[PDB]
Amino acid sequence: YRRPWIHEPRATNFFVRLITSLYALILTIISLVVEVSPWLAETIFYISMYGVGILFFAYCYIFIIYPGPYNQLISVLRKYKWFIMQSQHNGEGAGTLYLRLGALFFGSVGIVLFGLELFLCIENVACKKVAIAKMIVAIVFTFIQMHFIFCNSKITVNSSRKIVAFGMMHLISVNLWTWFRFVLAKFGDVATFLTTCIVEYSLIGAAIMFILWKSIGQNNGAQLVFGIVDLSLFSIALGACIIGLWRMRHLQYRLHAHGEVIDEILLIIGLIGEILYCAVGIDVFITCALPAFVFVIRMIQVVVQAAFILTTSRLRCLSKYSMKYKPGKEIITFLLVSNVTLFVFHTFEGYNYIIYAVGPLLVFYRFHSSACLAEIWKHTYS
Amino acid sequence: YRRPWIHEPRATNFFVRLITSLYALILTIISLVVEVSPWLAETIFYISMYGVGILFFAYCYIFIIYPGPYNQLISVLRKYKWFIMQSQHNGEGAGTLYLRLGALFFGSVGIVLFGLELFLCIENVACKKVAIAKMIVAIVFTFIQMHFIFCNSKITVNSSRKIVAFGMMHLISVNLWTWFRFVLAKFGDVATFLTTCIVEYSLIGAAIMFILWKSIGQNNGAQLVFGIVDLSLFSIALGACIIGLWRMRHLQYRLHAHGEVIDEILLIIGLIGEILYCAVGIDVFITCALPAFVFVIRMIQVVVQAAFILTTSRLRCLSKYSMKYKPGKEIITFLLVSNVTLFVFHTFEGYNYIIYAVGPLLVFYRFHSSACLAEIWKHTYS
Repeated sequence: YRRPWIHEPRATNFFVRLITSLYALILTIISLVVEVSPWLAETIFYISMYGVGILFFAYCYIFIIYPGPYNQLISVLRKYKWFIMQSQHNGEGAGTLYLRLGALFFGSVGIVLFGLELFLCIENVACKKVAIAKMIVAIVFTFIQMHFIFCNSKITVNSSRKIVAFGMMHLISVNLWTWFRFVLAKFGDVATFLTTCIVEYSLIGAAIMFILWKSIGQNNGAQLVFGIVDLSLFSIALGACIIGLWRMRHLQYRLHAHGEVIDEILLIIGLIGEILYCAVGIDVFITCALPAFVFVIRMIQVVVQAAFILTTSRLRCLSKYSMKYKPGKEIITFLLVSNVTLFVFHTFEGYNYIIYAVGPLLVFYRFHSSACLAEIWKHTYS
Repeated sequence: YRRPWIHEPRATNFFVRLITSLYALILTIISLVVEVSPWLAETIFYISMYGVGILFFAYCYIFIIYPGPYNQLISVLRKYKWFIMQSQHNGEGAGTLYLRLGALFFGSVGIVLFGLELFLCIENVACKKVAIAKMIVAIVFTFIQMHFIFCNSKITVNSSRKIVAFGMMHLISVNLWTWFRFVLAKFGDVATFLTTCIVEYSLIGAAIMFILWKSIGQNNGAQLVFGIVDLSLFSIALGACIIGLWRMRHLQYRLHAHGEVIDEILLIIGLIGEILYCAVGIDVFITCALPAFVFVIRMIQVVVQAAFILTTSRLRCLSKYSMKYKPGKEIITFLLVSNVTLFVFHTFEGYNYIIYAVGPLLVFYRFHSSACLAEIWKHTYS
C-alpha cells in the first residue's frame, strides 16, 4: 500500500518464517557436525537443546494450551491489588490418528531406551551426573513431546506467533539432531529395535512440528526363505498397487486437501531411504542374482506404492457408483495387510554406514505406508 | 465434480508431477551411487543420460521453439498429397539476465574443460572412442543447454506438457548427476577453477529446469594477510547488511513475486555449503583463534546476508519518499561490490572431502549474491 514492510502482516510473516527457517537450518547443520564428528561441548549442547525445547513446551503449556492457572494468578493478584490469556483452541490436528498413535508407541519405546541407559549409568561406576542429567532431560523432553503431538490440535500456534515460530523450528532442530545421534553405530536384535523406534519417533515429531510451524500466520537358510518371502510379498503388493490404480481410476479428485503434506514428507523420506538401500544393494551385489533380482523388485514396488498412496490419498468415492461400489477397497485392505506384515516381518528379522543410517527408514516407510492406507481405507470410502 | 480423476485437469497435473518427480528422484539417487561408488556400466549410463537429454532438447527445438521447418514439411507433404505446430511463445524467462549470463560464462568454462580432456584423449594413447564419444556428447549437451537457458522464455512448457515434464525432470537429473561427478577429487589453481565452473553451471541449469518444470500446467604470509582481508571484507559486509536492513525498513512488500523461487533455491544451496564449511572449519580448529574467529564472522555474515537478500528482493521503493530517496541504494551497490570482490578474490586464491564438495558452493554463493544484488539494485529502485 504505502506502509513499511515492518508493519505489513504478510511481510512480517515471511520475515519471521525466513528468520526461524535460517535458525533451524544453522542449528541442524551444526548438530550434524557435532554428532557425526569423530565431551562437555556435546554435553552442554545436548542439555541446551533439550532444555530450550522443554522451556518452549512449558511456555506453550502454561500460556497457550492451559492458561487457566496463569489466568487465576492474574485474578488472584487482581484481588491483592489487561493481561489474561484467552483459551482459543482448535480440533484440527497436524496428523492422523494412526500416525499419532505410532508416535506414542515409538516415543514410549524411546523412553524405554533412555531409561535403560539411565539405569545402566546409575548402577554402574563409570558415567557421571553428566550422563544422568542429560538422560533425564531426554526422557522428560520425549514424554512432553509425545503428549504434545498426541494433542497437537488445541494448540493455537497463532496466539504467541513468533515464539511458537522460534519454538517449532527449535523442536524440528531437536528432533532432527536426535535422529542424527542415531545414524551412527556405537541382544543385537533388541538393540537395533530401540534405535529404530526413536529414529521413527524423531521423524514423526519433526514432521508434526513442521506442519504446525507452517500453519503459523494462517487464517484458516534364513537368507533363502526370507528372501523368497520378501519377493513374494513385494510381488503381490506390486501387482495390487498396479491393479488398484486401474480399479480406482474412476474416483474423483479431492476438493479439500487433508493432511497431504505431512504424508508427502514422511513418505518421501521413507522412499528415499528405500531407494538408496535398494540401489546400494544392487551396486554391492554387482561389484562383489536372487537377492539382486529382489532389490529391483523391491525398488519398483516401493516406487509404485509411493505413487499409489500419494494418488489415492487424494481420491474420494463421491460418485453414486463410487459411493456404492467403493472401488478398490479390498485392494486398500490387502495392501495394508501386506504393509503391516512387511513392517512386522522386517522388525523380528532385523557400505555398512548407509545400511545402518537407512535401516530405520525402511521400516518407517512400511509403517507410514500402513498408516496412510488405513487413512485411505477410511477417508476415501465414507 | 463426478468425472474420473484421469480426466480431471488438476488431478492429471499432480499425477504427472508426481510421476516425473519420482523419476527424477530415482535417477538422481542412482546417479549418486554410480558416481560416488568406488566402467562400461558408467560409460553406457553417461552416454544414455546425455543422449536422452539431447533427444529432449531436439524435441523441444524441432517441435516447440522452432516448429517452422516442421510446419513446412507438413505443408510440403500437403503439396505431395490437421497437424501443424503453432508458434505460441512467451517473454517471461526462468531467470534473471545476470544469472543467465553467469550460466553462459560457467558453461563456456565447462566446455573449455571438456574440450581440454577431449584433446588430452585424442593426442594420447591410453583412452578410447569410449572417451571421445562421451566427451563429445558432454560438449554438445552443455552448449545446447546454455543456448536453451539463455533463451528459456519463448519455451511453451505447456504445448507438449508431459514430455516437457519428463524432459525437464531428466534434465534436472542430468545436471545434478554432472554436479555429483565433480564432488570427488581425482596448475592446481586452473584445475580447481574448471571443476568449480561446471559445478556452478550445473546448479544454475538444474534450478532453471526446475523453475520451468514447476510452470508446466500453469495458466499464467598468504594464510595471514588473506585471512585479515577476508575478515575485513566479511566485517564491512556484515555491518552493511545490518545497516541496510535498518535503512530499508521503510520500503514496501512486493505485490507480484518475480523470480523469487530460483533465487531462494540457489541462495539456500550456497548458504548450506557456506554454513557447513564454516562449521567444519570451526570443528577442525577446535579438535586439532584468528582463523576460528574468522569462521564465526564468516558464518554470521553469510547468514545475515542471506536474510538481507531474501528480504530486500521482495522490497520495492513505491512510496513518494521511497521512490525519491531510494533508501539503501548505496548499501546495495557497496554490498554488490564487496560480494564481487569476494568472488574474484576467492577464485584467484583458490575432512578434505567436505572441503572439496562444498568448495564450489562458496564461490557460487558469492556469485549468486552478486547476481541478486544487481537484480535488487535495479528492481527495488525503479
